[PDB]
Amino acid sequence: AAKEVKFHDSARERLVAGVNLLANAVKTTLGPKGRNVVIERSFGAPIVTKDGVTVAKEIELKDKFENMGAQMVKEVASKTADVAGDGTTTATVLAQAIVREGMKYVAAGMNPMDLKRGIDKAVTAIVEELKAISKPCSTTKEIAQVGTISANADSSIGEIIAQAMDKVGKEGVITVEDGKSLENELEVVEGMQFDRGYLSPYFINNPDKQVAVLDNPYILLHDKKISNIRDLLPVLEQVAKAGRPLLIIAEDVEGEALATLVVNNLRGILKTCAVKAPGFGDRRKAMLQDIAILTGGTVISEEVGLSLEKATLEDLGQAKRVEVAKEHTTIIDGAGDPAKIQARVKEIRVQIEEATSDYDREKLQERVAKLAGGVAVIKVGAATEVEMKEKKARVEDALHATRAAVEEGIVPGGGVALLRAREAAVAKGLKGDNPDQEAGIKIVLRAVEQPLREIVANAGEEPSVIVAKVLEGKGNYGYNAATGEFGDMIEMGVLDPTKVTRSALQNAASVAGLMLTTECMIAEAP
Amino acid sequence: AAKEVKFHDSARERLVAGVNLLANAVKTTLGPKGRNVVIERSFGAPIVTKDGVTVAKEIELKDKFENMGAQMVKEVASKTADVAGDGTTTATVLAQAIVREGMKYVAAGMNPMDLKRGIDKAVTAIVEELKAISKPCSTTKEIAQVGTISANADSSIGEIIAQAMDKVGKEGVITVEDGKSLENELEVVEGMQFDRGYLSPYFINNPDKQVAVLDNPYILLHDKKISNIRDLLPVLEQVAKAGRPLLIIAEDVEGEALATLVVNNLRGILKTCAVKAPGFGDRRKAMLQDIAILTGGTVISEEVGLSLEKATLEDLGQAKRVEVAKEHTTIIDGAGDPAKIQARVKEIRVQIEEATSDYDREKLQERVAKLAGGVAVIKVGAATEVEMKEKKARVEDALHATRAAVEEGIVPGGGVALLRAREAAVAKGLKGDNPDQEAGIKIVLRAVEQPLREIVANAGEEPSVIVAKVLEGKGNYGYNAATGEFGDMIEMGVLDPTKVTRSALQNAASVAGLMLTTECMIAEAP
Amino acid sequence: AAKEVKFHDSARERLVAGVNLLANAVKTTLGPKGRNVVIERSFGAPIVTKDGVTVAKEIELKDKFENMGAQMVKEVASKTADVAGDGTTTATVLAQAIVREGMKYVAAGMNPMDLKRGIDKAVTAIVEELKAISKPCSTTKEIAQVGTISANADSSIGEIIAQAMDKVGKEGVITVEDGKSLENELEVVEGMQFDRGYLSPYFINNPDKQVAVLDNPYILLHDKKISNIRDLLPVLEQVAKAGRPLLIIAEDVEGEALATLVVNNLRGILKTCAVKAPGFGDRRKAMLQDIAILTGGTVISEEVGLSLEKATLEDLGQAKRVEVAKEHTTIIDGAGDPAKIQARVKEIRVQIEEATSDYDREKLQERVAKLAGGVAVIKVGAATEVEMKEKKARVEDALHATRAAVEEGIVPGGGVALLRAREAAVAKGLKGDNPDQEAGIKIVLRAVEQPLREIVANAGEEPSVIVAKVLEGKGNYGYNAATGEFGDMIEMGVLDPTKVTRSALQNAASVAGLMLTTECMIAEAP
Repeated sequence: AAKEVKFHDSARERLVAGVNLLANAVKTTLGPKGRNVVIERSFGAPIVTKDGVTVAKEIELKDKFENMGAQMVKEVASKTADVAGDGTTTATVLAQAIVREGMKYVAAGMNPMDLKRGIDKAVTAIVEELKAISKPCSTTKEIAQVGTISANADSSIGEIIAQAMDKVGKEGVITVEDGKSLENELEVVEGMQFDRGYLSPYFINNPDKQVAVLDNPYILLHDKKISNIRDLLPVLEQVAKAGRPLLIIAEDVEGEALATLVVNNLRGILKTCAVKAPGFGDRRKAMLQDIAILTGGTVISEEVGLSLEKATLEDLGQAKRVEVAKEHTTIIDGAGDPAKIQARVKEIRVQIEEATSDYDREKLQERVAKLAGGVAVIKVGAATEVEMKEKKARVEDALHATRAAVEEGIVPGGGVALLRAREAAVAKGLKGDNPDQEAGIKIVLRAVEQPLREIVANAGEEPSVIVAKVLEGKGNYGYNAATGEFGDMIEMGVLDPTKVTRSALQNAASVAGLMLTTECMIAEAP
Repeated sequence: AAKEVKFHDSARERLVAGVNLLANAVKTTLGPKGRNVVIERSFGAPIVTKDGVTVAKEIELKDKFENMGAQMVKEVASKTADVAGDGTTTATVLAQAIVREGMKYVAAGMNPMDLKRGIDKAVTAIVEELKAISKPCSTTKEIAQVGTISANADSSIGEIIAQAMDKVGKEGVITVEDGKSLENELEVVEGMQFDRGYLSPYFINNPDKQVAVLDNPYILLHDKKISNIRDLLPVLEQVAKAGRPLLIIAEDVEGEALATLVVNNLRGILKTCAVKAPGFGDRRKAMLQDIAILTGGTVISEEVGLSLEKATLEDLGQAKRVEVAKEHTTIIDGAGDPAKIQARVKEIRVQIEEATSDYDREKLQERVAKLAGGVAVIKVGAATEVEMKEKKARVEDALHATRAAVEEGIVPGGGVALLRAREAAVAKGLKGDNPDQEAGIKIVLRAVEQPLREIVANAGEEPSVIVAKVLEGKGNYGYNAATGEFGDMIEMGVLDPTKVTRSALQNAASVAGLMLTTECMIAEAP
Repeated sequence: AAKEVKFHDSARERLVAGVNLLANAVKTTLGPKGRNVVIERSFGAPIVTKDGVTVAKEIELKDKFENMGAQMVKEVASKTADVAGDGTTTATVLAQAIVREGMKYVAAGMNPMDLKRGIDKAVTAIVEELKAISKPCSTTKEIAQVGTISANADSSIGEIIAQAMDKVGKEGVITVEDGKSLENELEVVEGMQFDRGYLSPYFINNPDKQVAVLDNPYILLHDKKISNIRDLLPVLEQVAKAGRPLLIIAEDVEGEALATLVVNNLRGILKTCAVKAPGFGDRRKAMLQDIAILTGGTVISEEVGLSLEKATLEDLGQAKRVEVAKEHTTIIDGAGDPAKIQARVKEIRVQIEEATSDYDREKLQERVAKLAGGVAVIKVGAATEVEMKEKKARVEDALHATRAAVEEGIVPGGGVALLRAREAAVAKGLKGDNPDQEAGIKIVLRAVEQPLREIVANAGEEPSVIVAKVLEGKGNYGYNAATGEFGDMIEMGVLDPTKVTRSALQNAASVAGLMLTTECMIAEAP
């Protein structure tokens, strides 16, 4: 169709309008005293929320050229969120601040590329300083404290998180399942997680968690491509007559087969989910074999003398539960006997010494870890189903925060962390090779205080005086919007994982650079 | 689709326009002398009503941003109504008053979060005072008096309500059925009520009562999920050839099965209703087994060796009547023999001593109560079917009022209760930590007199002088809009259950806080 | 003609728009770093100014209803200025702040009369505190220091002001005349000043000083009314043939005589000025006789046997210079011989003992002071006429500041004085009898910080942090916008006379009360 093209300021200002309109809605839900945002529902009463994730997801504008910036900032915010579990509100606010300051200098005739380079230099310096301000958290007591703080002073959640992490590994897999009692419980079951997601968003069945969950399904293993629906019809018919859900692991599924699976999932004909097999090259067969032996199934392949047209339910693997997310899929309580699993673990461990390179050895070690480590399952316990729903979400959020916290430590939250990092970086000595790079540095130095300013503004106080008072303090000293007091932010349990702040700042800087160095904009004509 | 976003006052004023236009229609039907409201019907003569429930239900504004507050206030009013049986007119009026006063302060630059906190403090103090003003009602004479007052001086209704309550329990289950004579009658039949509602509004068949009623149905018990329509087709076919209605109790029904059941109910193919099985965890099986033994059926489960594909009418339970409300479902006159029911009652009572925790013991006690208590059935008796319809509704309203009254006592109605509570709370000493909290206190103190002011205004008198005269009196002294006289409001039998006023005030405060602390609004663009 | 009437908010908002449009222009010229304001001239290049007096004088709006508030605020600002010599910029800013805060509470339904009473109470408390914060200045060294500070560190101006004030009296009359050398000189000449101004603005001849100045004029003394032009034509003809200017002192002049004098002054036919004779009752004749003997003239009166139709130049008095201002007129170097003046001084001093009342004695003492004290004339000296023009204005401004300072002392300028007074008054305990009076108190407490906030904003810094830092200090500690430093405001020579701040605050409060308690507005229809 016909396109409409906008150049220079006439397009940068539309980007700015879009990002400003997205951020003005998102930032009202930032801080302990964040305001409410009312969102229309198609039917029934409007939904009111005070979290940035839901408000941002619903925001998309009428004008296409503003929607461009809105969606790019939303995408970078979601990229920040999915890897840290929080900060998408912070990332959008930081991006708005950086862009709003950057357009002032761009309109001043200053070089956009040098502005981008100065912004990158300042962000690199601030991130490098965050690695020093951050307090590490590796002791079980520290892990429990961080979990309790993230779970709103619920000590049981923190204790359960610590007990799951300290025996399965800080890099281990932890999942949450509804418990059978009032007290939370945990267990280790045979399972693994691999970095493969569902191939279509229609596969999801839990919009609240944005994941696909199947209960006691069959596992289909294939090492070749699947495009023809006929190639798996006799197997899916057996699965449907069996009545249990289906998880299909293949090299790829596309075309009429994928379309038919999507239609079946939408119509409720059969509960199906298809993901790409993990790894590539020769690692593909090893991954498929390990998954099959873990789920008790057999890989369907010509080299092993089986065909999908004749495959039966006996060849298929099975497990208690499989969770399919956007980036990774995990298997819970595979049907494989522990004896064969341990034998294969020993086989892989002795093949480790057969590695021809450090890359081979590290992949074999990853295989050993993903196979022998199992999956930690947290049985969240509470009195009622209504309390079940809330406690499960709280435990999941605490688990994500602890996973982020244990990797990079904790840092004074509420936006004080960025101020401390900025002051430390400036004291270290930060300069640009050009006056344009100097303005780029100034842009980030002014923008990194925006999260605290907006938290204070939503709290109702005057931003400038609070920011000045926070800057006059040193260390963990900061402002607590929940109570309005000044003191050690860590001591009151107001924390953010260093990963969250670092990722928010870096993604905001990236999107700000992209929409500062943008000179042309192409969109569909009205 | 395209979204339209409004910020700050530009959105708060639309919320206020919506709530004001909803309340201006609702409040005309408040008080003994409430005016009429004429509502268009799609065909035939317009319906005229003088009750707030029907007027509010019909209000759907054109502008989306006004319909926002309209539907939110309607939702909180309905939440007040469904738990107390009345006060949705009062709740809307109180919400309008609080929001209209709060906007004056918010426009004055006054802090919204502190306004919300002051409103919450004032509401908590007033509610705490209501617990002291309220006259308790627990004697059979008191119960009969409250029932008679709620039933417009019909002593037979009050006597029947008292006789149903005093032998089945103040927490027992009481239902109303059409009698076979002129005089009202009551009886106790084997049955139970559990907190599970219909899974779709299409299941209802009595729009007057907003409930689903099935006569002499079959009871289907399943402990697993149902999504495939094929899983229950051979059973529904047998039921259809039998001709009796079907009630399906399962863990959950969704997808094509639920869609087919909805289509069948709409088309009149088969009278069906599906509700979730009560409880969760191990309590699920106990609930299903108790329900099956009460209805004479058997639970379809793999652990017991039965499948729904082969289930027959013999395995299904049956009862004289089942009523499915939005929140709870009750079973009347189950087919289970009293001997086995009493044996299971003894089994549960001796398992009570086997409880590992107080939570286990209290759930076992709840099981004992819900099983052995049965269901009280009130046979409403009158001369004609036209009089049947009116008397049944009057008895149901009196039963709801008595249930609300017996829980929290009675309090002087006509809005005098809130004035007495406000005066007592102010005399106790009520203050805010900020001038903003003081304004929040003042907002509620001025708003809690709105119900009496509107009752008087609909009665035609001047609100201010009547309110002042009521305030000059003490105790139960107040204004009776029915006759225009002043005196002990309890003595003329103008009463409201304490639950009704408390819930109305609290829900109005909650919705007012939500629409005061609202800064952003997202709705579909035109 | 046709009138248009506006009521309530529809008129208060027009008042607010007018005062806001006046104050937004005026406040940009406030503070040491005040911005420039460019004003159109009818012909030639536009005039740029950075003083509030000129900007306010030129401001007059198109819409009549806004011009109402604009002109009332301008009138009260001019009333502040003419009695203190400065602060008309401060008064307008304070009035804008008070009104802008007051409309927030008025729109909140709060009682305007109680708001006005609370504003008056707060202003009274703050003014009472200013009488304690103010440092008195009565020593000659203090007077010289204040004069030097007001004259931009010109020690010669301060020394001359001190030498004029310490020998003629702190209540004495001091005037400025162009000198005959580089060094400033001072002298005492026979003269007096009385509180009578010119009867028409057309009499002025120095728009820069807004005064009427006549050089070596004739003095006409009459004790009766003058309306007929014929009554003084033979005298004005003699004066015109003489060629020297004319000053006419009479009970009153009106009608054709005043019109003819105005036309003659405009046409340049004759330099004339007419003022009312000072005093009333029997004091009128005493004033006229003293003025005549001071100027060497004779009073034209029937009781003394003279008529204005036959008056000659010999009867008229004369002096070196007369200055006619809006409120007062002064005579410099009267022709009366010092011997007769001293004899009349002794006569009045011995008549002092003849006074029948304390009021009579104090008026006789005022006569003695105004006659014997003479007039101090400052011969402002400098190199060039261009430097003459600037130095004369600087000396006049320093003289006005010293006159204001010596009466009520000095106080830390730059808006810190109002903050110190507010803090001291709040610590003393300030409360209102009503919540509306409490809001009225809060209005003034918030508004009195507006001058410092705007000085800082024009200086470019952030207002809130600077105000908070100033409040954290005590005593004379404050912010200096000239250099951006913090310290003792008095030590850096940034001062305001207590009269200036007190008058600005009181007049702003008065006009704010008038335009807060305004409910109707009448203006000419389009």
